[PDB]
Amino acid sequence: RPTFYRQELNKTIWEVPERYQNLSPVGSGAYGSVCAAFDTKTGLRVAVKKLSRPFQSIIHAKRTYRELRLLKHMKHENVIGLLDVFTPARSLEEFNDVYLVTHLMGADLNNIVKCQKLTDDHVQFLIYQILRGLKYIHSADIIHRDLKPSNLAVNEDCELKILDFGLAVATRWYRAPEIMLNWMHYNQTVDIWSVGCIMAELLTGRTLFPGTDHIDQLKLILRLVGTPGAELLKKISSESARNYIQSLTQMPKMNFANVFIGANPLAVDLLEKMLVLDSDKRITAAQALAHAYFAQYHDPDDEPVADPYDQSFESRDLLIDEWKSLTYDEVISFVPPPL
Ligand SMILES: CN(C)c1cc(-c2ccncc2)c(-c2cccc3ccccc23)nn1
Ligand SMILES: Fc1ccc(-c2n[nH]cc2-c2ccncc2)cc1
Ligand SMILES: Fc1ccc(-c2n[nH]cc2-c2ccncc2)cc1
Repeated sequence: RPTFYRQELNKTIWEVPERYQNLSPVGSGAYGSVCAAFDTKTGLRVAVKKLSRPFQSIIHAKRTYRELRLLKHMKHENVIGLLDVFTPARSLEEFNDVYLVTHLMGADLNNIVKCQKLTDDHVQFLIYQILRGLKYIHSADIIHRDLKPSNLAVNEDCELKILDFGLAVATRWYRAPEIMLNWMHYNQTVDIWSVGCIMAELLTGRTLFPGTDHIDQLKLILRLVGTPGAELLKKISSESARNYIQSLTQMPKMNFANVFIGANPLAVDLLEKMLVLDSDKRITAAQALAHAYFAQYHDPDDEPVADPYDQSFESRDLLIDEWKSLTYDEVISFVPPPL
């Protein structure tokens, strides 16, 4: 067991191993707080996240377990992974805090773009990387569900990593129309919709669908891609949703070539394949990587898939101490990567 030291940064108490030095606050969210630090063992700048109230309830306890299990499984260049996970506790009985450590990333895509058009080479490279990560995540039967610029970490070398996947600027702006409609059987291509929205924004410098609420969001979407055709209407079970949808003034799909005129025609073609209303007809991450737009980056021998990921715990109804003990087990069993 390493030697820990304690300090207060903002209102939060940080108790970490002495290997981590020079902690300085970087951000805060509902799920936890983050500090930048220097890892003396590796010479790397790292980000350290202290989870907030991880075992306050069964809900929080299961979430904490879900997050740790997911992060321990993600091992890919374009997905955030773990360098370390620790707790100051020396036994299960005093286990109350969980800290996660990863490579410090400089900014998010939102901050990077702020707020102009990127060059076509940068769009190619950033989107390629999102898709490469997404192929990996999807191969493990994981749906991200909340892909947006603020969940994409990017360094000054344009290296990109997907953050907080499978843990489920307004989020609704990047959400698939079937999610606005509350379809309970949406699939992994909801993530491809989000990528299409991100890509459009990198090309134009403007949010593609800046909806003010869920109904407005769906309206803006249909304005561009058109109201649903016959084949898609057949797939909608809900009578109320069909009545609503069929009662909108019908609109044809816009010509993407004109909407995004000036962009690389290959980028336009790919956007057309990503922003398809019927999710069953959207391009997959694997297919997208093979699209001619990424000719300069695609290497089928270096776009790996993930090891199988067991999410059976999601259907379990356990006690708060049981989720806590499983989490403790996952902390103790952690093996750091080669480095
Ligand atoms: C913007 N969000 C939601 C972030 C951003 C970061 C982050 C990551 C790397 N560099 C800077 C900030 C982390 C985060 C921060 C610290 C450790 C983490 C460990 C695993 C996963 C995420 C971690 N968590 N959430
Ligand atoms: F964005 C959305 C989300 C949900 C709906 C919807 N599903 N079933 C019924 C409705 C609906 C919503 C508003 N007005 C009439 C009907 C309509 C639009
Ligand atoms: F207006 C719309 C917008 C999107 C959808 C949609 N696209 N892919 C799947 C669906 C869908 C939505 C509701 N129920 C089944 C399927 C259906 C109607």
